[PDB]
Amino acid sequence: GRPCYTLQSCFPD
Repeated sequence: GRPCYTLQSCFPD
């Protein structure tokens, strides 16, 4: 649902 941006390239949720 919400944007997930991290160092390991988080997935969307």
